[PDB]
Amino acid sequence: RFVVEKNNLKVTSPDSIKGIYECAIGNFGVPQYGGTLVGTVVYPKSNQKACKSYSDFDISFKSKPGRLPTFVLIDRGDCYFTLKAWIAQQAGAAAILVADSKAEPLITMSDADYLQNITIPSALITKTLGDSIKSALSGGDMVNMKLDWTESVPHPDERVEYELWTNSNDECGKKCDTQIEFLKNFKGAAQILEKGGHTQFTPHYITWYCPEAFTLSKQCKSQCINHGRYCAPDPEQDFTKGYDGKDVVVQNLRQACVYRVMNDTGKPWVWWDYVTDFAIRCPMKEKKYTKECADGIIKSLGIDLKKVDKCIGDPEADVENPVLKAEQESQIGKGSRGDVTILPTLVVNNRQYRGKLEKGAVLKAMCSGFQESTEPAICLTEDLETNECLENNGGCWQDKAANITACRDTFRGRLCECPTVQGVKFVGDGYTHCKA
Amino acid sequence: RFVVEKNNLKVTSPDSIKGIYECAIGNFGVPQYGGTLVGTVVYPKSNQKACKSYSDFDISFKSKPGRLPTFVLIDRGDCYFTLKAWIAQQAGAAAILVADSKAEPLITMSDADYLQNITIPSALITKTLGDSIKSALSGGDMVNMKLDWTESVPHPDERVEYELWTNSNDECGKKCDTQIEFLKNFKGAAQILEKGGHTQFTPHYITWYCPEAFTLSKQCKSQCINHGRYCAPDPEQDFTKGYDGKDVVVQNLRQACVYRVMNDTGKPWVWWDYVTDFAIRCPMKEKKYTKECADGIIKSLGIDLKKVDKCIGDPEADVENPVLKAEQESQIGKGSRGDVTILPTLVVNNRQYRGKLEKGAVLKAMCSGFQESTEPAICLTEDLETNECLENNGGCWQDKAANITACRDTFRGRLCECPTVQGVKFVGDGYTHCKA
Amino acid sequence: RFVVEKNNLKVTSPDSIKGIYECAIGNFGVPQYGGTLVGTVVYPKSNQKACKSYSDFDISFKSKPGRLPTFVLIDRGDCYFTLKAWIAQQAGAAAILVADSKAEPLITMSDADYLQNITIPSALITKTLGDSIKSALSGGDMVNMKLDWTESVPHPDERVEYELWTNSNDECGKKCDTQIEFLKNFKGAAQILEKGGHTQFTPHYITWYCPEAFTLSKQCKSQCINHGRYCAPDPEQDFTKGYDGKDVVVQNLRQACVYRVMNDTGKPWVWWDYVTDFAIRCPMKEKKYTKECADGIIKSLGIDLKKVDKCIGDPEADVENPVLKAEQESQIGKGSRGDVTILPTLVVNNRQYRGKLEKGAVLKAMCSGFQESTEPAICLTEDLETNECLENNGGCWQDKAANITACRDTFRGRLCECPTVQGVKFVGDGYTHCKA
Ligand SMILES: *[C@@H]1O[C@H](CO)[C@@H](O[C@@H]2O[C@H](CO)[C@@H](O[C@@H]3O[C@H](CO)[C@@H](O)[C@H](O[C@H]4O[C@H](CO)[C@@H](O)[C@H](O)[C@@H]4O)[C@@H]3O)[C@H](O)[C@H]2NC(C)=O)[C@H](O)[C@H]1NC(C)=O
Ligand SMILES: *[C@@H]1O[C@H](CO)[C@@H](O[C@@H]2O[C@H](CO)[C@@H](O[C@@H]3O[C@H](CO)[C@@H](O)[C@H](O[C@H]4O[C@H](CO)[C@@H](O)[C@H](O)[C@@H]4O)[C@@H]3O)[C@H](O)[C@H]2NC(C)=O)[C@H](O)[C@H]1NC(C)=O
Ligand SMILES: *[C@@H]1O[C@H](CO)[C@@H](O[C@@H]2O[C@H](CO)[C@@H](O[C@@H]3O[C@H](CO)[C@@H](O)[C@H](O[C@H]4O[C@H](CO)[C@@H](O)[C@H](O)[C@@H]4O)[C@@H]3O)[C@H](O)[C@H]2NC(C)=O)[C@H](O)[C@H]1NC(C)=O
Ligand SMILES: *[C@@H]1O[C@H](CO)[C@@H](O)[C@H](O)[C@H]1NC(C)=O
Ligand SMILES: *[C@@H]1O[C@H](CO)[C@@H](O)[C@H](O)[C@H]1NC(C)=O
Ligand SMILES: *[C@@H]1O[C@H](CO)[C@@H](O)[C@H](O)[C@H]1NC(C)=O
Ligand SMILES: *[C@@H]1O[C@H](CO)[C@@H](O)[C@H](O)[C@H]1NC(C)=O
Ligand SMILES: *[C@@H]1O[C@H](CO)[C@@H](O)[C@H](O)[C@H]1NC(C)=O
Ligand SMILES: *[C@@H]1O[C@H](CO)[C@@H](O)[C@H](O)[C@H]1NC(C)=O
Repeated sequence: RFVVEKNNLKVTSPDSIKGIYECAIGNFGVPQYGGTLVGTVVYPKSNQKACKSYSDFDISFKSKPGRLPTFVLIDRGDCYFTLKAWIAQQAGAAAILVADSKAEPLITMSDADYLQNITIPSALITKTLGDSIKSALSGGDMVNMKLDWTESVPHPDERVEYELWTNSNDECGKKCDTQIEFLKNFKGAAQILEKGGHTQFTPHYITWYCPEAFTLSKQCKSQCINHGRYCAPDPEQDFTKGYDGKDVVVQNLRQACVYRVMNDTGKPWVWWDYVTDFAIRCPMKEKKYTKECADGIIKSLGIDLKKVDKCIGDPEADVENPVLKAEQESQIGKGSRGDVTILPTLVVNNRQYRGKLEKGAVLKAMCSGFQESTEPAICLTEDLETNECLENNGGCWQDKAANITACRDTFRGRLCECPTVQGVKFVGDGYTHCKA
Repeated sequence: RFVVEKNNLKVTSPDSIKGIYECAIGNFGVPQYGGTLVGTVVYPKSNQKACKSYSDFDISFKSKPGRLPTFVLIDRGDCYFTLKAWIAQQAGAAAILVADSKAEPLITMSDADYLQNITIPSALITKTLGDSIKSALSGGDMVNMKLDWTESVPHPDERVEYELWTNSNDECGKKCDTQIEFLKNFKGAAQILEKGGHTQFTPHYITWYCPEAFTLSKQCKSQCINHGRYCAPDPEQDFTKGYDGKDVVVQNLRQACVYRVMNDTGKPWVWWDYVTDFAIRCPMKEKKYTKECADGIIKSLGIDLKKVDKCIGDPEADVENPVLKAEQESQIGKGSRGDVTILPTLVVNNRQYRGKLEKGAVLKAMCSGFQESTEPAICLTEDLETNECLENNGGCWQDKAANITACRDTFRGRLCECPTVQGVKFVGDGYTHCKA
Repeated sequence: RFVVEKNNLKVTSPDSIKGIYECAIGNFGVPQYGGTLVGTVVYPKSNQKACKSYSDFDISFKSKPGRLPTFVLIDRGDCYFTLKAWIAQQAGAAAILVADSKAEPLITMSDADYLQNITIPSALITKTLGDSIKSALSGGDMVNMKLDWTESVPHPDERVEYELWTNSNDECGKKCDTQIEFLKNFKGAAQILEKGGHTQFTPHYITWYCPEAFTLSKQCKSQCINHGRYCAPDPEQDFTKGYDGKDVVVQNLRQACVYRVMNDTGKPWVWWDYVTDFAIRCPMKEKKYTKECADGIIKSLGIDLKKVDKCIGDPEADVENPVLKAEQESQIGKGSRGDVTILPTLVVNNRQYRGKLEKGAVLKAMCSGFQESTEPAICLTEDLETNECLENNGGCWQDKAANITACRDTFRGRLCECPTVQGVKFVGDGYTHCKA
């Protein structure tokens, strides 16, 4: 239960042992915010194991004004680490320093008890560093130290998982427009949530297969790919002028593949910047609902296109697409979640969501899974901007000769709107170009 | 308990019965957000009434990957509708389709029970449409359908009612200024609240009558109208230079009448745009506290002036004004509310309000009447703008030759401030004109 | 339990007793928001002491439409004031008027009981004014009055106290930058909190003393002042190029002294404007981390410099600094708070704070000490701007010949950024000058 950090521990005196040394800071007993604790150390005579209370041996630390905090050197073993910190904190100790009797610097080894009151930092030091202090304290030399935990303490091992089911269609009416306005408004929140490790978002899509009585029929050719293995209704429903379901299944699988690629590289928030820019740059009315326009966004955001077209695979082949198969399989009820039948469905913590699609409504439902003192900044009724403008200018237009870019980070996420220079509203096509 | 919607139901196959048909979607079991559910239908052999559990007859629906959802055709009668949906949802059904044995398409007919877990959509179809499916399922033809509830589910039948008591005076000190800053700041919130059906606001005003010992005295002539039937103190209290109480009673009755007219047409939020623009365009210091200036706002906002001057009636006649009589009557304690004596008094859900006049304080008090999963967007710590700019340009100045208007929708509501074009701050009188 | 206010009470009739008179409005029974209550008075025959229920003597006040509210004249004594208001409110009275039988106008004299339902205003009037009404009611003359409590009811006697421990160093890494971004972001919230009397903030700083074995050593000369009585580690830790701990102890003591001076004059929020402008105008990289640059901020904000340099005293003398002694003493555990060892430590209501340093996180922790219906505007999820721009232009640059200033009040507090005029972004050194 100790995370190893090298630059955290530093010794100021004695000068013979001065320097930076590695230590394994504890997960509990330290504050979330980063900081610094400077103090001296004391090695007790009795109860060096800290397995019993220090009041029995009449050992107190008695912090006084102007005095350096009293770090305690504890011999590892005979009792749990959390109990050692509790005994020292009762005596008034500022922090504990456990020296493992084992020589391995990497070894780092419970039940929910009354340990939340522990507020003193804990650390595990190498046996070499521990015995170096024991010798300095026996010679009459003070050992003054500095401890910089510094880490904001992410603790994102168990967070909130939300899965959204959407469609890339934009002409089906107000239902499709409500989702786009939601994705554009929720992008800024979801990005900072995933960047802070507070959320794990997985976008999902819905496809069906051609029935056996309709196999090779004309309706199965217009709405389905991979020989009728993955389907979707026609957007316009006119068919003669509509884009047909195939183009929808392709762009859905493309957006799913953009997530499959970015999730492996460690940037799933890029999926949000892709689907929002997809609705802005590649519409169906302008006939820009093509693969060429979609690949332009993939290139503008630095997304790897080879990994995407490989994830997509053959659009027309009797083989099965692994992502669309995993998506149709993801629709089946996996325990308490139940089956996913509705098209705009959101599932938070493996239980579905029926409230309104408002951003604040979705947020208020997600902040219920978080515990107190761990709620993110966004959850605590605080509004913040994104930070995508700093890399590749967010994939927005830019003129370095004038220190002027089309990128702008907002609460809705990065937006590549043409900038206004000297009062002149530049009119251009967002990132592709901008001109007065 | 079913709302009738025509375009919601559509049949894709068989082609002999394809088309859009009317259906009565259920109030419960459907999500608030709008969406689409595409699936096929199944007519059970036993328990067609859905009055008993399907596990007794060993009937399950067994949803599988890639399979269309399983709509169920239930014969109406012998049990309640909510119990039919509960039995099907246990078997894994996606939605139920009740076919009324009665031939009337309009007939649509409990106690609070464990029905909140019902999350499958419910619908009532005509007996013609129901028997058309029974014949298609007996011939061996699949019936694939699409159901678009789509409605955001307003459910505004029982909402929050708040009544505010104000005065149009603007020179009585800081007390009158605190109300105007409140009305200007709360306008944007109250408008979106009433537009979404979440609130019913009624503005109220306070008037007294001349005592019998003071009848026809000079003080009763300055402060009272309708031969001393409705009164108000002098604003300035100097009388010689003050506007006298009569002008206050007239403008109060005028603002009340603006609400009486707009409430009948279905736009009570216009009262907010009127009283805020009244404090901006018709002040007492500029001597614009006249009927002419007030009628200009009535014309700018498209308010019907005939219905207002009829509601006002004769300002000086021994007859009684019905609105001011209903207002003086509205002051009397009608149950738990008690009498309304304080001038800036707010009553929410027929119980008064003592907290501070801050917008967030008034909001937090109103969001207590709303239930969870039904709180409006404004209540859920989300800040949004209004939408009055789209009609008549909100009654603000506009130059179509430059695509430039003086209207601006904000969180405080529509505001007719002069726009800034090309860096040049146009200086003008708001809506009346604007010029660089 | 009555606050004396002169202009609150005014009499309209009879004309022989008309005028403004002093009265002692009650702390309870009145609303927080300011307003006005106009009504007539009634002196009961029996139970003039209001010590028994009015239903026994069959005395009711019976408010009717158009009728003036019924103020009650109660003789002081024989029972508590709160019980008198409760008896009158049951009879339907609008407000009570207690006339002290004692002739002193200043005398104004419990356990938590069921008195929260009391919503009628209460007031204590002089015996002269009380007997003047008794004579007017015996002669058959109506006494019409007006009562303007008006006060927002601050009640800031017992509020939230938060103490923050910071350091003026800006090159120690990200730990020092996290604090500055926090102080810049929290400045706007903390200022409005202290201005409304809702918070008492005391900034604190951490210093140590030179050990006896290190007295007069070179390391004690670089990090410590007053002959090694107050210390701090070197910022850069290089010493050869670092500013040395002495400069840090001096600027910390200077910032503490700026608070010690401003707290006595009644403007502790100026400390926030000082430390934020200190990080903007006097950095260490530009070598502006000098006393001269720091005194410029003291002069720009109108802070009294004599009281600051006196609080600082002799930077190098064997005497002890009273503020730094009170600061080192403030570090010791004073009850439930415990010792303060961590450098960025915040203590709210004498109990420490472990959550993240986010503004919303700190706010949510502070709003827990406030009771309901008394939470400030900032606490109730409402965002507001400051009001420092109105005095000395917030100590920002200004050009009166163009109505253009560099001051701007925001949610982060006053900021002296160069203004943009006619689209031209003026580039200057904030307040010191600004030019296109
Ligand atoms: C996006 O990429 C992330 C990369 O982190 C990925 O998250 C990872 O998912 C895997 C698979 O779900 C998680 O591994 C699971 O972790 C726990 C803890 O051990 C176990 O419950 C799981 O065991 C399963 O797999 C075992 C295989 O040995 C089986 O024996 C067992 O029966 C279970 O089936 C499983 O190991 C992993 O913890 C996360 N990691 C993080 C950091 O979240 C995510 O799934 C990717 N998403 C998509 C949509 O591709
Ligand atoms: C602004 O206009 C709206 C228009 O909707 C208006 O709201 C309506 O007010 C009326 C009158 O208060 C409401 O009707 C009431 O509804 C319930 C349900 O039936 C009943 O409690 C009431 O019965 C009363 O009236 C009966 C007359 O037959 C009496 O027999 C009975 O004893 C009661 O006195 C009454 O019918 C109506 O429901 C609302 N409608 C909506 C949609 O809110 C509002 O009052 C107008 N406001 C102003 C200030 O003019
Ligand atoms: C900033 O200036 C403000 C000015 O208001 C100042 O707040 C005041 O602090 C003093 C000292 O802490 C408070 O006085 C205390 O009040 C209560 C109520 O009576 C008592 O608990 C305290 O008694 C102490 O002092 C007595 C001296 O006679 C002793 O007999 C007793 O044992 C206690 O030690 C004490 O009187 C005062 O109430 C506040 N006032 C306000 C309005 O807050 C604040 O301390 C200054 N801060 C700094 C950092 O300089
Ligand atoms: C310990 O933390 C718990 C949290 O449940 C709290 O109730 C308790 O008062 C704390 N006790 C001490 C001594 O800090
Ligand atoms: C361009 O703008 C960036 C972003 O602030 C800034 O760091 C950089 O110095 C600027 N370059 C110029 C003004 O030449
Ligand atoms: C049904 O809803 C209630 C709401 O009170 C909830 O407590 C319960 O867990 C739900 N049960 C199921 C099976 O969904
Ligand atoms: C005027 O502005 C409106 C509002 O955006 C826009 O719809 C319209 O096309 C504009 N007309 C022009 C630029 O001629
Ligand atoms: C009095 O106030 C209390 C607050 O605890 C409330 O519960 C109660 O209903 C109120 N009673 C009346 C009669 O207003
Ligand atoms: C300067 O600006 C102030 C702040 O609004 C204003 O009160 C004043 O009238 C202005 N003076 C001018 C425009 O001469």
